[PDB]
Amino acid sequence: TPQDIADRERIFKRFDTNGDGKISSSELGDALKTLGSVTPDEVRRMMAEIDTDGDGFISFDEFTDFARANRGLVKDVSKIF
Amino acid sequence: TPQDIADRERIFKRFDTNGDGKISSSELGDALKTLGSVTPDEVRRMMAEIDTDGDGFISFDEFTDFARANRGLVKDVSKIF
Ligand SMILES: [Ca+2]
Ligand SMILES: [Ca+2]
Ligand SMILES: [Ca+2]
Ligand SMILES: [Ca+2]
Repeated sequence: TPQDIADRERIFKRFDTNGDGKISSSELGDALKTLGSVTPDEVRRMMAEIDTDGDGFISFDEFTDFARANRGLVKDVSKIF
Repeated sequence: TPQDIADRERIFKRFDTNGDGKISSSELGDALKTLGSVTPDEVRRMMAEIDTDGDGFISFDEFTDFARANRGLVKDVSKIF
């Protein structure tokens, strides 16, 4: 969980572009937006994190395993986006 | 419950643009790329989910509450950011 802190502290600091310790609406929107330009290497890295078996596809079971671990995925992503 | 699956399946099927029942690396990238056009309303609704106290900002505490519950998203996102 020191890794849990590090990654969390890391993402927060990157979203909080003005460094005032909090994320504004504009900051959140700016962060989300930088994915319209998600790099090829970055996509490959995320793919490897969810495609557990490394067969080159995310199966429904692999997606479910991810979703069960991140319940604030589907509720938020499914509904909003 | 039937709605919980119905929801998960709805996101999975939205990502699976060629309909082969699996999500490929290019499909994952396309899904991530839709965040480049996130709308003001969508941002507001994600703020509503994470900004619990309604002050219009996401505190590090508020972010932490979200991240504890979505550890995998956060690990993974943390490499793009
Ligand atoms: Ca800020
Ligand atoms: Ca797989
Ligand atoms: Ca597919
Ligand atoms: Ca707040």
